[PDB]
Amino acid sequence: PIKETDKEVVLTHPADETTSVHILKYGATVYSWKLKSEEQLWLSTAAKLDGSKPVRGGIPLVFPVFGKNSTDEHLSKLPQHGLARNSTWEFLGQTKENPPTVQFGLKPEIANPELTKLWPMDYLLILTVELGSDYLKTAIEVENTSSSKELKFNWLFHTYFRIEDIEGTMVSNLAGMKLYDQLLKESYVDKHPVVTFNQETDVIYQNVSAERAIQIVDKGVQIHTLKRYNLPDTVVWNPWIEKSQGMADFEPKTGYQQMICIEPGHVHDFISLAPGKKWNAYQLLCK
Ligand code: NA
Repeated sequence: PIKETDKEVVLTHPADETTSVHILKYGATVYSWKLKSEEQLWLSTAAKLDGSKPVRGGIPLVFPVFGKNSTDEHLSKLPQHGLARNSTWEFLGQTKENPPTVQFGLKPEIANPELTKLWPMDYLLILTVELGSDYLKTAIEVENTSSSKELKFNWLFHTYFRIEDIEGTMVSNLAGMKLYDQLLKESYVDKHPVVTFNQETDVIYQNVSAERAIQIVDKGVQIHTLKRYNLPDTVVWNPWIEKSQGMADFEPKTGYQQMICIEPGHVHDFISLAPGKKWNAYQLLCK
């Protein structure tokens, strides 16, 4: 079933109503995904769901810039992570009853007014959210609706996975991959067989294909699996103690212990889309 309210859309799986996803129209932000009653995403207890600022948790959408840009004339004018996550998307309706599937849209005319003036590029976004019995798929299509100008952008899904304890968690299937370390400001190959956590980390793994599933493991159990299509980068982020303290809408301050962000995207460089042309990708979350 699908249920629309003024602020959100909620999908429940027809075989089991305790499997659900809640999507805020603001940012088209998934902020809860329950699998048979069990919450799969981390959301700050102080997250704003009222459209006052981006949602701290769930799956914020990152477009058209990942991070803060300094050198592009127009992208450098935008705040960190762009304008998709602070614009109210239009619910386009349901496309399927089983698996329950819905679409959301954004275009300059309905996007964040201040930010649209800073970056007045033509585009159309369509987000498709599909709720399976044992997975969540979030797919994106971007269309360059200009007839003359190329459209230059990054795309990233800022997925916050919920875990029990970051220090006892590991992430597998990234051994031997190249990364850019945003904290150290250097690139290197990750030579370790798994990723483990003891401090702030902010790394961008590269060359991750549709064939390379990433697993999050706790007490020997794969508690989360992430697959993707057409998103060659993966950001791995945890704020740790100090950064968490500084984030006003991040609570509890120990909350970094129950989250890990593993964020598929195209962020190592910009996609340049010719006029009239389309680009598409998705991420797929399961257990
Ligand atoms: Na606070």
